[PDB]
Amino acid sequence: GFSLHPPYFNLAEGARITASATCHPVSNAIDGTERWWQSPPLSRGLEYNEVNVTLDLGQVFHVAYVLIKFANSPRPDLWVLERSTDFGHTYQPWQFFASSKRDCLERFGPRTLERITQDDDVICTTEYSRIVPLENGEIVVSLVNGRPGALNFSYSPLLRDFTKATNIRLRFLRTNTLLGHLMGKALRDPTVTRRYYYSIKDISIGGRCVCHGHADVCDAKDPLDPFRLQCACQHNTCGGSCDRCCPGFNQQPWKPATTDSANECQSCNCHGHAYDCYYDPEVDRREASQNQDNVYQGGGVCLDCQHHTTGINCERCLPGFFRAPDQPLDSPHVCRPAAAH
Ligand SMILES: *[C@@H]1O[C@H](CO)[C@@H](O[C@@H]2O[C@H](CO)[C@@H](O)[C@H](O)[C@H]2NC(C)=O)[C@H](O)[C@H]1NC(C)=O
Ligand SMILES: *[C@@H]1O[C@H](CO)[C@@H](O)[C@H](O)[C@H]1NC(C)=O
Repeated sequence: GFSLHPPYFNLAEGARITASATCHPVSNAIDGTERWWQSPPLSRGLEYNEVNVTLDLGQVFHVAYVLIKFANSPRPDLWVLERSTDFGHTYQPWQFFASSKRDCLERFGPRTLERITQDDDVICTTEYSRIVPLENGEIVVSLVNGRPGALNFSYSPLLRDFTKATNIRLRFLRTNTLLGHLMGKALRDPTVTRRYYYSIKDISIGGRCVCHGHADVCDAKDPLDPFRLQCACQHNTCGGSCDRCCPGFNQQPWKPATTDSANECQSCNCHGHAYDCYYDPEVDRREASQNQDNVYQGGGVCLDCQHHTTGINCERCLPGFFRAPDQPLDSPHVCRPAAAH
C-alpha cells in the first residue's frame, strides 16, 4: 500500500485575481497572452510603491510553487509572498524578499534570516531582487524544495500544512529603484518616477487537490461549476477530500495514506442488522467489537440495530425478545417477540 496523489495543474488558470492599484488590467497576468498588468508609475503616485496582486482559489489546495514572470519592469526590491488558509482572513507570509540582507531585519525581523531548519520556516532571500534583469524577469518560489520534509513528505505534517492555501498574494512594498536615480527618485522628479512601476505578465501556481493520499484524480463533478474539484476517493474513504470513511467502514479510525500502508477503512460488522456505524476509540481499546471475520480487532459500533437486535455488533436481542435457536444471527428473524403465556 502506498499514497495516491492527484496530478499538479495550474491553480492560476481559473482563479479570481485582483490588484489594489492597476493603471493593462489584472487579468493579463493569469491569462496566457504576452499582455500584462502594470501598476501606476511612481510619478503621480505617492504610496504606489506598495501594491497587492491577489489570487483566490476555489477550495484549499496544496501549492508546490508560485512562479511570477515580469514584463516591462525589473523584479521588485521588497515584496512579501503570502498565502491564506482561511478564505480571506488570517494571512501568513511564505517568503520575504530584499536586496540588502540588512533591509530584511530592518523591515521584517531579526530572525527573518536564519537558514531553513524547520518545515514551516519563513525566509528573506535576496537573489530574486537584483534589478540587473530589468525586463522579462522570472522568480520561482518553491514552497517544498529545501525543507527537511521534502525527503519523506508523507510523514511531515508541518510541510503538508505549510503548503496548503486558499488565497495567494503578492505583496509589493518597494520598487527596485537602482542604478543612480536615487536622488532624483527620492526628490520625486517626474523623469525618474515615470519609469518606476510593477509589471507582471504571468502568474503560474503549480498545485494539486488535497486528498490525504486517497486519490490520484480529481475533476469537476458539475459542468456548471467547472472549477470546484472533488477527489475520486479510494481506500473506501469518502468526503471528496477523502477525509472520512464511508458508511459501513468504521472498524478502524480514519487515516491519511502513507508510503507504507494505504490505511484504507475497514468494514464494521452488524450481522446484517444495520446500514451504518461509527468508530469508538474506547470500544477499540476495550476490544469489544467484532470485525468482518468475527475477531475483536476493531472499534466499530453499529447504529440503529434493526430486527429487535442490539449490541455493539447487533449480536444480542433487545431485552424482552428471545433468540430462535432455529435461526442464525443474520436472520431478519433472529429475535422473536415474547410469546403468549
Ligand atoms: C496591501 O496588502 C496588505 C496585506 O499584507 C494590506 O495590509 C493590511 O492593511 C490593513 C488595513 O486595514 C491592516 O488592518 C492589516 O493589518 C494589514 N496587514 C498587515 C500587514 O498585517 C494593505 O491594506 C494592502 N494595501 C494596498 C497596497 O492596497
Ligand atoms: C519517514 O518517517 C518514518 C517514521 O518517522 C521513517 O521510518 C521513514 O524512514 C521515513 N522515510 C524516510 C526513509 O525518509
